[PDB]
Order: sequence, then C-alpha cells, then structure tokens
Amino acid sequence: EVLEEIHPQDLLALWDELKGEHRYVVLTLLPKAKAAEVLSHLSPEEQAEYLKTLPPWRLREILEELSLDDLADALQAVRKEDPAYFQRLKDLLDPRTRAEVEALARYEEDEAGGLMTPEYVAVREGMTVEEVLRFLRRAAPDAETIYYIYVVDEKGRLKGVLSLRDLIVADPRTRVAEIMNPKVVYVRTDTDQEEVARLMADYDFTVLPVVDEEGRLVGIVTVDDVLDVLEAEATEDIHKLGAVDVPDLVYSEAGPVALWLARVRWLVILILTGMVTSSILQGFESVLEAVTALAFYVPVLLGTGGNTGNQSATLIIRALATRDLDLRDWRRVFLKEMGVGLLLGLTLSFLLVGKVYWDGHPLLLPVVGVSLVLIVFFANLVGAMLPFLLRRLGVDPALVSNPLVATLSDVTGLLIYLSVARLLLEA
Amino acid sequence: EVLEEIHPQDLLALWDELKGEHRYVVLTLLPKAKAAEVLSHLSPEEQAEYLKTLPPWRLREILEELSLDDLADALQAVRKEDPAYFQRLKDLLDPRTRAEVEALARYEEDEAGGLMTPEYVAVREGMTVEEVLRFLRRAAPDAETIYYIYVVDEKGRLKGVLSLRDLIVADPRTRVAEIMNPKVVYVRTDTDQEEVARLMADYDFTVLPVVDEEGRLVGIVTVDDVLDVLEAEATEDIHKLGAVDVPDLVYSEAGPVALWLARVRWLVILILTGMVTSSILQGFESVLEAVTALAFYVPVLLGTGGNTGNQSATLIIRALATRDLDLRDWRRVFLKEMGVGLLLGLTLSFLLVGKVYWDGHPLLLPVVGVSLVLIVFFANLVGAMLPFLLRRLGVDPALVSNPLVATLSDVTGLLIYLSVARLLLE
Ligand SMILES: Nc1ncnc2c1ncn2[C@@H]1O[C@H](COP(=O)(O)OP(=O)(O)OP(=O)(O)O)[C@@H](O)[C@H]1O
Ligand SMILES: Nc1ncnc2c1ncn2[C@@H]1O[C@H](COP(=O)(O)OP(=O)(O)OP(=O)(O)O)[C@@H](O)[C@H]1O
Ligand SMILES: [Mg+2]
Ligand SMILES: [Mg+2]
Ligand SMILES: [Mg+2]
Ligand SMILES: [Mg+2]
Ligand SMILES: [Mg+2]
Ligand SMILES: [Mg+2]
Ligand SMILES: [Mg+2]
Ligand SMILES: [Mg+2]
Ligand SMILES: [Mg+2]
Ligand SMILES: [Mg+2]
Ligand SMILES: [Mg+2]
Ligand SMILES: [Mg+2]
Ligand SMILES: [Mg+2]
Repeated sequence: EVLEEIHPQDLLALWDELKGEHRYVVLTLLPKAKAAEVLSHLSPEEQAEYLKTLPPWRLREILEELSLDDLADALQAVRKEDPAYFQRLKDLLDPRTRAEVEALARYEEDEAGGLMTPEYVAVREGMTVEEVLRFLRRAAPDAETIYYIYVVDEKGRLKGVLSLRDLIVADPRTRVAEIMNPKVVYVRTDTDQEEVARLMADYDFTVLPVVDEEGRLVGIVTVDDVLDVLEAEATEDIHKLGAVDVPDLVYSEAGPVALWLARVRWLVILILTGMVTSSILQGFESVLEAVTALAFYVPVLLGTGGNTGNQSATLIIRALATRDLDLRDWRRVFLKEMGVGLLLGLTLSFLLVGKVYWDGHPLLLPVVGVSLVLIVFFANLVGAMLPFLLRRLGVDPALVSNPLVATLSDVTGLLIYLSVARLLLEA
Repeated sequence: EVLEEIHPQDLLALWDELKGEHRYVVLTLLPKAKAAEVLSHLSPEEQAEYLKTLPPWRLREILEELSLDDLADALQAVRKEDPAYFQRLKDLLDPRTRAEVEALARYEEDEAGGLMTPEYVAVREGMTVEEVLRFLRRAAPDAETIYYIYVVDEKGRLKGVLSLRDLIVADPRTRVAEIMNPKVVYVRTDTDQEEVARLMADYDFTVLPVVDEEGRLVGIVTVDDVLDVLEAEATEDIHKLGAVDVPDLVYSEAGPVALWLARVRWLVILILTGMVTSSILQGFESVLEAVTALAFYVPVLLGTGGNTGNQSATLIIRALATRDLDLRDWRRVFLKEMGVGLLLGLTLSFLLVGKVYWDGHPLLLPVVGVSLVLIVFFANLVGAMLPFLLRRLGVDPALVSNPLVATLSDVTGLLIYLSVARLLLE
C-alpha cells in the first residue's frame, strides 16, 4: 500500500523522533532504494552503527544500491570506527564496484575526489547528437546525471562539455564538436572542498568535472553535495569564531567529556594571556593605591573595547571568507575602518563620561573618557588586522575568535588605561 | 573582439580591481548577454548606479537580455534608492516583460515569491512524451530550465512533476500522466527564503515550484539563487554573532558612516550594560578598599566567564540554526553543559590559583579560585541558555551575540566575585 507511496525524507524527518526498534524495522522493510537513500542522509556514527546492526543480505542490497560517493563515505566512517569489520563489510561487494570504491576511498574527504562520483556520462568528440542520445537512453540507468555530458580525448582528459538542452535543440545529424564547449570549467582531485563550493556557486553550475593529476576526467561533483559542504564549512567557521576547536562536532550526539576537551583547549590558551593582565595590574599598584575610582572603570572600558574588537574581527573574517576582501586590500581597509573607530569612540565616550560625571568623579572624567576613546579606537583596529596577519601567515582567520580578541583587548585595554592614568597623574 | 572571448565570471573577478570610469566603459561596451549577467551578479547599489548612469539604449538592451528574477531584483534596488527612475527605467521595458516584472516586485524579496522566475516549462497531462519533447524544443529558447516539466490543470493548479530524463528514457508513445509524479513537493509564495533553502538542500532538488493559496503555479526557484541565499543567510547569522545588525552588509562598498550606524546601535546597548558594572564596583568600594590583590585579579575572572559563555552560546546557537536541536531539548542541555561547566571551571581554576599563589599573593587563594569555578560554570550556563529563550519569543536567537554574552558575563561575574569577597572577607 503505502510502502510504495512514502518518500524517504518523511522517514528522515520522523527519524529524530522514533524508537530504535521500529527504526531498524523501517530500514529492513522499505524498497531497496528508499532505505538506501534514508541511510544516505544520516550521520556517519549512525551509519556505521546500522551497517553493523543490519543483516548481510540487506547489507548487500543497500551497498549495491548506493551512489559511489555516498558509499565510499559510509565505508570510510566504518574504517575510522571499526577497521576490521570495515574490511569484512567490504567483502560483500562486487569486483568492479569494490574496485571503484577502493579507488575512491583513497581520495581525501575534504577534497574534490572525496566529493566526486565516477558515474559521469562521457563521450568521445566524434559522435553526433543522435548517437549521444541513443547512448543516453541505453546508459541512463548507471548514471548520476545525464543532464551534462563531458567530451573526452582518447586518453581521458577534458576536451569539451555539453548541455542536454543543447542536444535536444540541436540538429541530430550535427557532430558534437560543432556544438560543444571547449572552455571547460573544472576542479582537480586535490582541490579543496570549499574551492569547489566557490567555483560551483560562481559559475552557476550543477555538475563540476573532477580531473586527475594528469587531467584525465575521473569523476564529477554535484551541487547537492556541495550545499551540505557549504553548511559544513559555515558551521566550522561559526564554531571556531566561538573559540571551540573541533571541525565536525554534533552537539546532540557528543558526551560531556569531548565537549570538555574541545572547549578546555582554547579556554586554557586564552586564560594564560588572561593572567598577563593580572601581572600587568600588579606593577601599576602605585597609581591604583592612589586613586581608587580608576578600578571602578576597568571593566566597562575593557569589555566595551572587546566588544568593538569582536565587531571588526567578525566583520572582516566574513568579508575574507565570502572572498569579498583580498590580502592586498589590507592597507586600503585600514584607513576605512580607522575613522569609524574614532567615531565609535567619541560617541561611546560621550555616554560613559556622562556617567562618570554622574558617578560623581568629575576629576578623572577625562582620564576615563580619553581612555575609552583610545581603547575603542585601538581594539577596533586590532580586530581588523589580526585576520589579515594570519592570512599573510597562512592560517585560518576564523581562529581569530571573539574570545581571543576579548582577552587581547583586555590586555591592551589595561595597558592603555593604566598608562593613561599614570601619565595624567604626573600632571 | 578578443575582448569578447572572456567569461563573465573572470571579468567579475577583476571588477574589484577596476576604476569607476573603467568599470562604466566595460559594462557599457560588452555583448548584451555578458553585460547583463555581469550586472546581474553585482550588488544592488552599483547595480542601480549603472542602471542610472548607463545610456538609455544600452540600459534598454541590458534590461531586456536580463533574466526576470534578476530584472525584478535590479528594478527593486533602483526602487529602494530612487522611486522615479525606477518607473522611468521600466518605461523602457516591453509589456510582456514589464507585466511579469510588476507581478514579481509585489512579493517580498526575502520570500519565495521574491527570488522566483516565471520562465518555467509547464505541460498538461494530456500529452505524450513525444508531444512534450516537441514542446521543449519549441519553448526552450525562453525558459530558465527545461529539465523539470510541470503538469497542471484546466484552472491552473499543480498536478505533478516530470524530469526530462524520465521523458528521454520513456517510449514516446507513452501518455504523460503515466510517468509523472503527483507527489510533487512545492513551496508557497509567502514562504521564507531560509525555508526554501532548507527544502532544496534536503531533497537534493534543483528547482522548486512556487504556488499561491489556491495551489496554482506562479513560478520556479533555481538552486544557484538558493545557494547565494544560503551564503547570505549564513553571513547574516554570523554578523549577528558579532553584534552587527544589518541584513545584507557588504563591507567592501559600505561607507564609514554606514559601518558606523550598523555597529553603533548594539555597541551602545552594550556600553549601557557596562555602566552597571561600574556602579556594581562602586557600591562594593567598602569591601574593595580592604584588599588590592582582589582588584588585581578581576579582568581574568570576568574575561574567562565571558569566554566560556561565548563558547556555549556559539555551540547552541549554531545547533539551533542547523535544526540539530529543538526548543524542547533545552532541559537536557541544562544538564549536559552543567557538568561540563563544572569540569571546565575546576581545570581552569587549578591553573589560575597556580598564579594566585605564585604572583605573590598567597593571602587567600579561594576568594579567586572558587570564584573562577562559579563564574566559569554560571557564564557557561547563561551563554548556553540565552538563545533558547530568545528563540521561544519568536526572536532570531542569533541576537545572543558574543559581545553580549561577554558583557553579561562582566556583570554576573562581578556580582559572583565581589559577593564571594564580601563573605570570605567577613
Ligand atoms: N564544467 C563546465 N565548464 C564549462 N561550461 C559548462 C560546464 N558545465 C556546464 N557548462 C555550460 O553551461 C551550460 C549548461 O547548460 P544548461 O542548458 O544547463 O544552461 P541553461 O542556463 O539552462 O541554458 P543555456 O545553456 O542556453 O544558457 C552549457 O552551455 C554548457 O556549455
Ligand atoms: N518538486 C518535486 N517534487 C517531487 N518529486 C520531484 C520534484 N522534482 C523532481 N522530482 C523527481 O525527482 C526526479 C528527478 O529526475 P532527475 O533525472 O533530475 O534525477 P537524477 O538523480 O538525475 O536521476 P534519477 O531520477 O534516475 O534518480 C524525477 O523522477 C522527479 O519525478
Ligand atoms: Mg577545511
Ligand atoms: Mg566523500
Ligand atoms: Mg552564483
Ligand atoms: Mg546565471
Ligand atoms: Mg551525491
Ligand atoms: Mg573556512
Ligand atoms: Mg571582555
Ligand atoms: Mg535565476
Ligand atoms: Mg530573514
Ligand atoms: Mg529577488
Ligand atoms: Mg542534501
Ligand atoms: Mg541523491
Ligand atoms: Mg538566521
């Protein structure tokens, strides 16, 4: 009845809200393909778990009816988790498929190769519209998408590319080279995952032709895998911008121990440079014993400075991820931001001073006030550069976390504030 | 002519590296397709700028050879900026085109109606595969995509969906409604772009069918525009993480004044949160004049709380926007982080007391160390649980920014520490 009706992703939606037993049952009963796609959009931890739990006949069925990219991904999860049983689970494949999948597992999960699938539709440059169409009816079962057609030489590498729409409008006796496009856009096996995401999103494509170290066409990447690549990447960016450092972390499926590792690393690294502020506070105990109101304005200056630093840092980190800004821009950016910080200072200060005056200390009112303008102005700029610096260093700018800049602006904040206190105390 | 072999992407790459005059003359001298695609992938502001500056004739060609969701958008930008040259410009638009543009501009640009095209191919079920391929070859020059054909009824409603592959592999004599799909997942007009993005990212689709209340087909949504939507929606989410609050900010073309605005609002909110920290010290001046090592150790605790809260806040906000956590999960989380917030404290404390002892103030380590465990733990929990609440109010929980969590950790941290100092000094 409904077994033929339902669409896997209804089962994918209800998956987060269903008991283990019945789940298992739903993997076993479905038509082969629908179970296969339901397993396809699952977590590698879960994937491994089920490829362990399920019967070897259904194992055969799923493994057989799973696109090669997604297969190799699954098998890879089982290699990392349980190596021996990965090999044993690999003993249930057929020769040609086992072989293609082995040649795919060798690619890197972050590179085109590990995004790519070898079931492209490839033709030689000397057929005709009609020939390619005949081939397309007879070759459409074993293909990921018959929508774009790649034209190759005698040896493997890209020559031309070809829209299905193009053939369908083309005069069936016309040869393909007369209607193909030789300026083919493509990635490499080693190309980083986000470079594919970028290229694909730039050119407004939906299949990108991975080539090998020699140029020979060896796979393709589809935009559908790229979207969850994108989401992966944006999520990594957000995560370490929050100074947590684990690339693939699912919050719902992780124990307090792992969270503790991931957070405690950078929490620690930052807490040390949090101690330097204590020892810096130690050596300025003469201007601090003398006037106490000084201490009554340390948090507000520090925290507001860190805030501003966050703002700039993030506002640039995106603009570098979004590829909106290049390294060579740094100089030009500097000035552009600088003025802003000035205006952010004055304004903020106008508030803080109106409170310093209201706190009842109209004496150090300009110590606080001027300090706040100086702190805003500098923290801001610190925020702007740190990414640029890391770029010329060859490091991920998203490592410039909001908390790192918070602690740094705490240090600079205190130095500015206390030296300004000292200098104005000499008056 | 050799200046006409180049791909518009290439030229868009060198756009940031070209002077205004130069920009204008390249955009004014290209092939219609090229010109209009180039202009199609720019920001609204120089979009509208060049729609204004360009010559009435070239703006007429560009306007024409432009796609219709894109024409809609560009017109909409000139519409935001300058209301008159909007209709003056679209007075160059032909009625068949213009009418469509009219019908598109009415929908809200962050909704599905706002990023849809009407150049889609729809065929009635009473065809045969033969007749539909006939229709495809004959209707292909004006379509956005002929890979998904949409079967409808006499009054216009949606009835089902065909892939061109299903046609191509089907025996041409076959009736259409035989190989079609009546279980066609669609998207409504008022729908949020973000939801659209979610759908198309789930189903591994590339087109989506837009509908009215009645269920009639009004247009389709492409994956490319949904993919720029995804990038936007994201980049907005993370700006919101840095207390910057403008929907689509582009830093490289925003002036010092605009950056100023954007930031000034929340930066101001947060400084008016700090004044409280000032007064909170001020009313504890009595307990604070006794010990100075006390004040020597404040930026460390406060900043640490701010950080822990920053981490938790981030994790949970991300897991919210990713739909990996539901509003009802919060209770679980309150426990989950709890222990963690404890574990992080102790460890960070074992090191902190390490200096409190070493820095020359063995006087009383607990007033600091304990205060660290409490502040780390508490800030952690707060940052962890502010997005939940902000989400249960029908507010974007990406508003729980890292400077906000920091500044709240400044306040709470301070109350924690100076109360612990009041008790352990007495
Ligand atoms: N990897 C690639 N490198 C270069 N060109 C490509 C690549 N992939 C696809 N193309 C090109 O993109 C187009 C894809 O055709 P498709 O019909 O999907 O485009 P369209 O926008 O629907 O219609 P039209 O091609 O008429 O604009 C083809 O013209 C083809 O030349
Ligand atoms: N909006 C939609 N709602 C429901 N189903 C759809 C929708 N759009 C497309 N489909 C279904 O998805 C399939 C898309 O066909 P297409 O050839 O593009 O897929 P493919 O992955 O290339 O190959 P295959 O269809 O053989 O898996 C079609 O069979 C179509 O019926
Ligand atoms: Mg990476
Ligand atoms: Mg892979
Ligand atoms: Mg694009
Ligand atoms: Mg386009
Ligand atoms: Mg795939
Ligand atoms: Mg990144
Ligand atoms: Mg701070
Ligand atoms: Mg479009
Ligand atoms: Mg929105
Ligand atoms: Mg729009
Ligand atoms: Mg998907
Ligand atoms: Mg798929
Ligand atoms: Mg959002």
